[PDB]
Amino acid sequence: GIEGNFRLWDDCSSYCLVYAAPHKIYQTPLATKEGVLHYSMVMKDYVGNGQVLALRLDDFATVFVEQESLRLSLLGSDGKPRNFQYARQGAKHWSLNWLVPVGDDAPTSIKVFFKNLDGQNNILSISPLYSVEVDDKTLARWPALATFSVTQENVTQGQGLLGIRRAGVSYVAAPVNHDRHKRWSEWHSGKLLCLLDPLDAIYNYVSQNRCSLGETWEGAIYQTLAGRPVDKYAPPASKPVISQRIHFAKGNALEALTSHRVCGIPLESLARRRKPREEWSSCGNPAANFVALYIATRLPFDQFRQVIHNLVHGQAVAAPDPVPLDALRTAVIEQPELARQSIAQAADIFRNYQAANPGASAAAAQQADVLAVTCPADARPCGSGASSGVLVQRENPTGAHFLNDGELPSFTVQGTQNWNLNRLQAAHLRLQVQGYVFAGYHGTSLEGAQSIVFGGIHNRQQDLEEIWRGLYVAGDPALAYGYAQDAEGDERGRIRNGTMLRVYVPRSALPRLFATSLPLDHPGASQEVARLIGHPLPLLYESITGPEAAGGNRLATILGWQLAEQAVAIPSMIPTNSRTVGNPLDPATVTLEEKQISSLPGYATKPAKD
Ligand SMILES: [Ca+2]
Repeated sequence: GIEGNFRLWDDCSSYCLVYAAPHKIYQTPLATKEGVLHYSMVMKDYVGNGQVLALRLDDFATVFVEQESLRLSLLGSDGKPRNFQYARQGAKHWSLNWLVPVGDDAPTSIKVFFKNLDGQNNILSISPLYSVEVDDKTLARWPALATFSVTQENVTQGQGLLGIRRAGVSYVAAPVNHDRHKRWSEWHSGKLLCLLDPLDAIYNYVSQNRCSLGETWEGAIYQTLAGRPVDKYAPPASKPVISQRIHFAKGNALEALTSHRVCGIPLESLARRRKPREEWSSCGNPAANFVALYIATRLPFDQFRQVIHNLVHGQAVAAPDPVPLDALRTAVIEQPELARQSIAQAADIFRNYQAANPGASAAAAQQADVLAVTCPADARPCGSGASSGVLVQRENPTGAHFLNDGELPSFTVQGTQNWNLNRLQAAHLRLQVQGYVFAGYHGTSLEGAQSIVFGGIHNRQQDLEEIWRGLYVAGDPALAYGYAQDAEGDERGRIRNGTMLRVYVPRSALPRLFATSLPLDHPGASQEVARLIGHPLPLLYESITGPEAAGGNRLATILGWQLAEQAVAIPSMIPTNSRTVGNPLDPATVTLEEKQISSLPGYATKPAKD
């Protein structure tokens, strides 16, 4: 047993029992290019007399062990204290983990998570990966100078005990080359677990979408450095919610998450770099800037579609102070579509925040944490019972995850770049193998495409009857092509060419892809479509395919947003053209090769069983 200082790797590699005393801090060393360290140990504590144990993680955190909760208490470079609580729910065992990045240009946040366990080392649940931004002094301190320590905060009768098993630290190397933007792109997502042999089982179990997708260092070697850490954990009984809780010191959470959605930038990439290295000139900074500027005018976020339009066309606006409004006007006129994309996303994020936090100000939203929930990519709604004080980011897959290692596509007025007919077929294979089917063509603006393909298909406000809300697609490219452009003209009235996208939905949704012969503008559409799906509109986890409004010689598919948010989109090879904007689709331009992969799903014409 340990009644003083110790050596964790030596003493607790298999088992050691700490006789926690108040008034005594039992300390240990933690000594052992680019990569991740995963410190791990399995705990069984005894705090039966209401003892509270305090485990100092070097200089950056403190874990408090109470009988019914594991509490983490953080200290970044901000100085201010941030506290969290994880419920044990009667569990007597638990794992303590934390992930430290090492490198010259590695991330500047450490992660800390607990797992509740049964007697037999089976996962019962997992905590959020609590992320904590730390200074360069703190980052330099690993792996060689860092220490761990155990103590009891309170004086009680009885004897506080902490039995540690299977203490260890494992390294995993960053991949060779890999553009830094991409290399660490999963540091702030659930997929971080995929870098970790013990836990790679869990993420794959939850999503099913596999760790195959993303920069998850497939070829990496999860290697031990010291002690004897647990090597593998079994998939739990029920599916756990994998989630990362991320903080923003600058109080720019809405700006950041908006950038993330609009531009498809890793939340990690929008955080302190060790080596500053503006390469976010094209999308990142503008989008964030729009949110800041919009906030400064105090305009309701729901009115934004109107507002942006007015500022584009020199129509008045209800702002008392003209200076912030003008700052916005200027930025809006320079990039009216990107302004429209940016504040659309921000609007959705903020609407959700208020649903979890009634009467909360944008200013408050800006200082909230982001809770990146990797959804159980199957059932229905992941984000559930928000911890109040978080912006909930639901992580489903994105088109970009299915693209080759080649130079990533981009959406110019000349057209889609680095996108040939080979990459589409190869990317179509992956989507098939991964259990998706083509649902239809989608036409969007250039900036709309970067949003959808890289940031993912996220719900946006729309000037649509609340009932008919959803992502619109179409079997016939002609119908989608109508919308492959800026939604409206700038101050000169110019409408740029856009981009043609291919939306794919998951195969497992096929029973829920309904079809009617009745026009969607027909009065009795709402009732008939409701009869087909089992509830009144709007559309949840189901699609609807029917005749477009008017005579309309084509079929329009509306994906419900819940389905849409699980849907994925890649670039079509059907080009738009800068000279012909406003014309119909010239069918010469649609290749046969792409036509052959665009067979449509077998729609259902009868309500599901009851
Ligand atoms: Ca692995």
